Amino acid sequence: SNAMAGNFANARVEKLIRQAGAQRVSADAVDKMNEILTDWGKNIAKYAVEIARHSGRKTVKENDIKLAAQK
Amino acid sequence: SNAMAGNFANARVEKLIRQAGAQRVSADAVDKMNEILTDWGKNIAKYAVEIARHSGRKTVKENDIKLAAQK
Amino acid sequence: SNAMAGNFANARVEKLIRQAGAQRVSADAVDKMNEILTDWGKNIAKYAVEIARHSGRKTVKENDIKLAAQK
Amino acid sequence: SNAMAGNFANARVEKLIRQAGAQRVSADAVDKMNEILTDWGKNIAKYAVEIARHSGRKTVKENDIKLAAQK
Amino acid sequence: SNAMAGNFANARVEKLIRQAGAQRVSADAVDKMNEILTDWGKNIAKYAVEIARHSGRKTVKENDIKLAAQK
Amino acid sequence: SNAMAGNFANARVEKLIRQAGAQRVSADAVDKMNEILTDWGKNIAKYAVEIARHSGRKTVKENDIKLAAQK
Amino acid sequence: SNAMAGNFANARVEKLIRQAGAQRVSADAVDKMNEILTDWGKNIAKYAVEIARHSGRKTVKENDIKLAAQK
Amino acid sequence: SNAMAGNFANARVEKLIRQAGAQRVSADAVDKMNEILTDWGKNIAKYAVEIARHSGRKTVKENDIKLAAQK
Amino acid sequence: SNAMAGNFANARVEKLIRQAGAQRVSADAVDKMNEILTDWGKNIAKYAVEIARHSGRKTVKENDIKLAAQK
Amino acid sequence: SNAMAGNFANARVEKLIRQAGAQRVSADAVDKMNEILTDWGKNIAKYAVEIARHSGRKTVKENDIKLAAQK
Amino acid sequence: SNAMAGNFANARVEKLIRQAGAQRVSADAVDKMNEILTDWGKNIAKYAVEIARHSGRKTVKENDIKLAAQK
Amino acid sequence: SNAMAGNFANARVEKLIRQAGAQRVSADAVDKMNEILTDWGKNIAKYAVEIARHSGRKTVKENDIKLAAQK
DNA sequence: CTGGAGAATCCCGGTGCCGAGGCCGCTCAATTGGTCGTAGACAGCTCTAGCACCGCTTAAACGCACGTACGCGCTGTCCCCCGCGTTTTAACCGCCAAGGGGATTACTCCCTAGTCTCCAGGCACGTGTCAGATATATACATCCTGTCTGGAGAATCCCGGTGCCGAGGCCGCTCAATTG
DNA sequence: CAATTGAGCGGCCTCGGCACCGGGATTCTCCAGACAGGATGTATATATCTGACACGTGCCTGGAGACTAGGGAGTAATCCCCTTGGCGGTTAAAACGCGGGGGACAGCGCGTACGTGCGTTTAAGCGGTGCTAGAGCTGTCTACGACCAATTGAGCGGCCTCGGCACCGGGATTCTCCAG
Repeated sequence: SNAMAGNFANARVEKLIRQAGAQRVSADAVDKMNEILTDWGKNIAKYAVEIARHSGRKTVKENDIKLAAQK
Repeated sequence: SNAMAGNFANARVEKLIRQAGAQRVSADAVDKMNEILTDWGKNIAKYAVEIARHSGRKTVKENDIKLAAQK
Repeated sequence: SNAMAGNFANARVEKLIRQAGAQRVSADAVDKMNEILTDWGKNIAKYAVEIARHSGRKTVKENDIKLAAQK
Repeated sequence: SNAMAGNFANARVEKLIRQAGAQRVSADAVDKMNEILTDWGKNIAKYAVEIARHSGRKTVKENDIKLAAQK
Repeated sequence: SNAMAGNFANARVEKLIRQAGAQRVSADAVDKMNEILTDWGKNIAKYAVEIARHSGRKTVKENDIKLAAQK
Repeated sequence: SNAMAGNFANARVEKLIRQAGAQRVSADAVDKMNEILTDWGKNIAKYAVEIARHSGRKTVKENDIKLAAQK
Repeated sequence: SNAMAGNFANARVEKLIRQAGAQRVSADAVDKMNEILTDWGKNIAKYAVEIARHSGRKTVKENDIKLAAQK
Repeated sequence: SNAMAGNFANARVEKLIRQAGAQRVSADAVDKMNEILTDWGKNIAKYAVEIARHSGRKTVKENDIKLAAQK
Repeated sequence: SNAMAGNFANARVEKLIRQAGAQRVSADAVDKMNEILTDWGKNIAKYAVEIARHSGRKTVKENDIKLAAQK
Repeated sequence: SNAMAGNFANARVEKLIRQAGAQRVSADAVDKMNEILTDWGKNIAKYAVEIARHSGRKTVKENDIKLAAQK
Repeated sequence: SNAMAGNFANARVEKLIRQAGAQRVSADAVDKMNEILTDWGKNIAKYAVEIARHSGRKTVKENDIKLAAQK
Repeated sequence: SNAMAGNFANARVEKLIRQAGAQRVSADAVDKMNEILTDWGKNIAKYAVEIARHSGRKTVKENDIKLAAQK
């Protein structure tokens, strides 16, 4: 569902909320968490791609992701 | 791989980095991004579960996720 | 002085710094500590008010302050 | 009340919670907020006193409070 | 009052300003806030309708509002 | 519905989207627009309350809302 | 020079400034204009890619560029 | 193609849209983006030339481009 | 009234609306016209001051106002 | 001076240019700004009078000025 | 150099970049940092001047700068 | 004064606030603005130094400052 | 077309800023001498644009069903009117503290020579990519009931005056601590 | 070491923080009722892993470019010392926001019905890959044009001072705009 807004599988975002200690989880909470992870992940990935390319490279590497998350 | 450290499918974290504009993506960058999403998602989910339970409820809902992300 | 920036009495912020072990205390240090306590207290109080209201209540209670400080 | 645990006047901690937007405030919430401000203020003041004395001075100044809060 | 300029109920725009922390609220401030919300909401809604129709649809959906607000 | 997340009446947010030119409007789009108006209105109202109080006043006035929207 | 900051050829950005009526053009003005075109073009292209993908397509088309420029 | 309407090389406008994240790019989208960059660049360059000449100079400099873009 | 929002005398803004052909003029229309003239005049004056200073001068002159209005 | 060309008091148009940041202001710049405000204000007022009369009214109101400025 | 674009002394902007940990610093990086500080400082100062004047004062004070930076 | 907290000359921070339009400027406002510029400049410079070193270089360059400010 | 009432009008008073004059000096313009950095002309390596070929991605076509619009239901709300007091604004004194001034300094900006180091080119290894199969964990019903939401009523305890001490803030004198 | 700066100790008197009663509305508790999350079971479209390919990265090498260090002259930042403009208390009295009470209107909801958006396939666009040729963008070197820096003169903007023009403000009146 809403594949542009939530990138990840719903069954995996639900597993994450239930391992955080949830006794029950609403389907709307799984969709909201999926959207919040996707928006935040997209911000880090966009900045890591600019760091890769400033470095002089086509390939995104572990160090570019690590530096972009620290911003 | 490393299912406690990276919760999401690697093929979906790779798709996110390539839609951010990546020309090529290292497997270590996919693993690092998966770990960074998992650690941040776990922090929000743990706090949303405490908001649900303070409210008086067993169920995590959309509003608890929304309030926990705003913290 | 500066009642929007420093909420607390200066004589009480000075007593706190002198019980921390200060041999002498500058008036600018009392004003800076008052401002730092006020800015941090305002952040916790604003979030505790959103927790009260999510809970369904007009009244801020001890548990809302306790949960907001743990954020 | 509890002058070692809450350093500030209760009427001033209550004013802070009501300017954060509180419609009503419990006396236990005023006491809990006073305790949380006091414990956090004491940690900063104790470290600022060690910075003053490392610097070679008896007087706590604005810059020592500012550096201790940034820790 | 002024139903083209302020779309929302005045009692609901006043409630929003008082939950933001207002001790008292002028009727002109309620009218100005209503106008500012209406002008900004109309800009987002007009652009979301063009996104719906570019997509090939008569119906405005959640994703069109979300994409129009991000512009 | 979701009265903390959407402050305004749904029938009034729907009227706004249909006067922007919408042929049809999804209930999720009405809820998303209500949330986006509420989050943006809350940011302006919180800053207008700080301008009122810096000015030396308990009352939020038209000029404080106007200055806060221009920020 | 500075291929991440200025995307276009300098000889083509210089031709544009001289057809605007310039009698002489500084090399720093050619570099500044190249950077300003690149930053603005990147903003439009990033938003057109999100419109393409909301539409359900991998391909950026003329209508997505046209709608993104009108934002 | 259409050298008065699109000033820049098509291969460079295509590279810009693909680094914005495009999976595929239509030739009409490359032509439309080239035209939109050219029309906007011409407006800034024409105004920067009037600023140069008001200043008393034949040469367009970095500061004239910077001031014209801020208009 | 509202001297920051309306800069000009109300009796002079009213004379302007009545010479435009108005049979009667509301006091709120005089206040709205005063605000609209003030906001637009402030935008031109701020840009004319930057043109004066780019030119190398402390004095705003007729040519700086004329160039700023043409922007 | 030139009361048909500049409607406003010169002392008030000068105050506006000096609050925009002017260190010094030429009398010709005050006259040019007065003329530019008068010509633009007359265009809005003439159109607001036609909106009032289309509406069926002799009185120019706040909403007619607001709609005429948005044209 | 470029005194409208970079307000501060270059020797002081260079000292700041070298205390941030720089082993070597390019003269173009000192000029770019000076410009970025100047543009951001000008935005805060312009808004603090509007807060001073809304308050009813000719003098910019510490509290106006503090409130303008928090915007 | 306070050379660790305010890096820039006070006469240059005062000139910036007076060109923003200030009729008068308090010495405490000059000190507060100097501190706010220094804290923000230090954050950008520290991150630009990490970008330089990730790139493989000892020298901070214009592009590293530009990328660090965009974070 | 008709009734009822906000509110723009026309009048009169008085006072506050607009406008005009005269005087003083900072500021903008012109003029000159050297220099930075532009325009012109020339060689060659580069990346642009243009066929030709292959297939991924697209735009229609149409057939189930998700979820919208129209209609009609109650009652939960907002908007309006009145009475009451608090908050704000305007007018007046008195003291910080910004302003404008002159003098001496520190630290800035520019020119220098010496060389560390960032860029460019040509190389060999690492590894991300593209295509193919396997099987697993995802998403979508379906049936059940656990949980959350309401609704109504005790009663807890926070809001709202109250009087009165407590202690926070201010001023002045002093010499200990900090700065240079 | 020397000589300020400004924090400490002191004495008076205000603001405002505290503790005490009363009134009451917000909160919690106890059932009833219906969403909607959970658990089971299926079909399948994903994610994962392989293996063969070659493009991209990292290495080592050389050359020039631009940063570092060192010196000098000039300057603008800083620091008193003085003047006074203006920020801030004090206050007295309208302005208008709060609070309580009524009443219709419009927002929410529940059902019904069919419109339309999503899904599955089809055929043909047309974008991607690949190679070739060449007209561009680039970099150099040359030299002179025009920009910047320093100066001098005068013009016009800034400051102050008058006085009177007109903007602002009631107050009584009736037009006219809003409702129905």
